[PDB]
Amino acid sequence: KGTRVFKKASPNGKLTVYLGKRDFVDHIDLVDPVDGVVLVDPEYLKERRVYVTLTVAFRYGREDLDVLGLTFRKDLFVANVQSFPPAPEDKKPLTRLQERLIKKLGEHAYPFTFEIPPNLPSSVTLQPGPEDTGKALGVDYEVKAFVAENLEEKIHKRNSVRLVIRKVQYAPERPGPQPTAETTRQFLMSDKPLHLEASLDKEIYYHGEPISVNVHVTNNTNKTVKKIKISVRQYADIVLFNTAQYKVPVAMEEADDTVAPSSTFSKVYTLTPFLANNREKRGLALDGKLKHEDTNLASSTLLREGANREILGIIVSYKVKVKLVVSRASSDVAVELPFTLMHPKPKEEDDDIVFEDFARQ
Repeated sequence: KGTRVFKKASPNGKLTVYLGKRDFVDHIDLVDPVDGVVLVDPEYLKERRVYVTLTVAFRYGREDLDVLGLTFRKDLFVANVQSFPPAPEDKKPLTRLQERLIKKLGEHAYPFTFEIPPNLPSSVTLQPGPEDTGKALGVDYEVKAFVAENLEEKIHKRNSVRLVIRKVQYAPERPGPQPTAETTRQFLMSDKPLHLEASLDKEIYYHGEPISVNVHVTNNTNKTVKKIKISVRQYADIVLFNTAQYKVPVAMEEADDTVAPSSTFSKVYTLTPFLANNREKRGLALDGKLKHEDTNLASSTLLREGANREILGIIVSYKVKVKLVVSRASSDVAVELPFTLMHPKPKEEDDDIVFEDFARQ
């Protein structure tokens, strides 16, 4: 049915890995499996073992993996699997993709499968402090196929193939509408408050999905609201290797909409957080490299009560701010409204097999 397979080969061209996808969705209860095949040249059946490794790491540094001073690494999950010879099989519930690719590719195709446990951090990367784009903090998911004899041998880079895959976070919606945030404020000389109320149409938004902010002002003061700023801010808390908090606006609408003294005002504003308009910003959490076009704003960190926060590396969350600019001569009244930002739902309601390079995007 038009099956695209992504593939990459070792530098020495003797090992090749096939995947059906780059992005593996996390569904809260399960992460859909990394189901792949490794083709091998029998030319190397002398060295005689083909291992595949999934590594999940928090790193500080470059994606070239140079360790050119001031580098950090901490593994968060590791899964090794001996793909040749076919070991005590565990479970090889060969996916239709796997059975297809094995029988098309031939005798020396051997499957590999990784089950990613839930509650791992999704792919995320962030450039800290000054803009030099030198080194980045992040979590990535590396798939590594190599021919060796054991898992202690130093492996020559000509024999390895490395693919950086993405774990992306989905969550479904089932609401009864989101609660309002609200603030009462008195303005010398008030004696009666300006009351600010705002709410959001959904708890859960997806990349590219517009956000609608319902804004309701009851001004029992003599002051005049002159301007209304509506904002989406990302919050990014580094919790491994170097504790730090960043906050970056990612959408903004100023309306010269006024609220008259002793009047009530109501209006729905609509706003979409877009990475394209933050391509320049640093301290901004993304789900992948700025280079690649499949990169978006980082998804929200799904936190379950009493979960180890530290090993998530980067806690990402999002808020809508509604700010009333009040003429004194100016003052600010505001609320902030939490929401969850998720990866959009994957559209999946002779031989159709077109190989594509995995290499980047």
